[PDB]
Amino acid sequence: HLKFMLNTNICIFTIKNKPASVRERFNLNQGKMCISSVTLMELIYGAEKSQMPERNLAVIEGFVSRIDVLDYDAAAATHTGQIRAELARQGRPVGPFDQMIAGHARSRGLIIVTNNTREFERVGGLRTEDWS
Amino acid sequence: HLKFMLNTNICIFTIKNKPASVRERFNLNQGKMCISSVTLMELIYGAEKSQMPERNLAVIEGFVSRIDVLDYDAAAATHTGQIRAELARQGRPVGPFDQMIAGHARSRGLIIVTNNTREFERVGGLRTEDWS
Repeated sequence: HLKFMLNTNICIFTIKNKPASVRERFNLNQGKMCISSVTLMELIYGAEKSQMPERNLAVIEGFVSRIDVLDYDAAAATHTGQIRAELARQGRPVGPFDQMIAGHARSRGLIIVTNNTREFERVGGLRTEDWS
Repeated sequence: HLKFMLNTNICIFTIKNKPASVRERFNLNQGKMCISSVTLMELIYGAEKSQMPERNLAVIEGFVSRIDVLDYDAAAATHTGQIRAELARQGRPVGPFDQMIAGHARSRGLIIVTNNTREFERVGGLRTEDWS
């Protein structure tokens, strides 16, 4: 059963083993984690813009194979639109991909594991954890 | 068979009947059009931030019922990440949601329908049409 949606920075922390606590908690929870395809997009971008696209792509693919990738669907989109409207009324800036990922997790009742929790606590009805 | 992925502005032009030519070309192509769930997100945002959320939401739901909403999946994400790396190297910017729909359309072999092209004309291998 899926319990966590990992943000991009948490994925990178796991991959770099820094902070090590993140990777250790990732390993603890193998089988219960997913990422949004929005996060997959960010990871692919980091690899393809790097000096070693093929190598870094392989790193991402190996990481991703240990988790599920969830399609950003109509429900995800609908929550996201609602959240953006709510954040705007509140005067609370969240980055555009972060907003999508928040909507995606909320639409699935998942905990967002991210390290910029102050910015995600600005979203209503969302549970977050920092494993770092 | 799906042939077109519509951008947000084209959806709005259709709903508002302005320009009326856009709505007419839309009706013409019913059964052949879709939007990315990324575009659905923007439309829901548009409604929930308005002064009449429930009314505008139903307007969007009614519009959306006549087309397909495609989930932003791994393939869409992958094309998006690549396009961003490519556009970055060319050092010419596209908005974050625009990049996603461009990636989504490319992953599906769809024509992206828009009102002010040029911004999508720089994505390699992407076909565009202007219905304005």
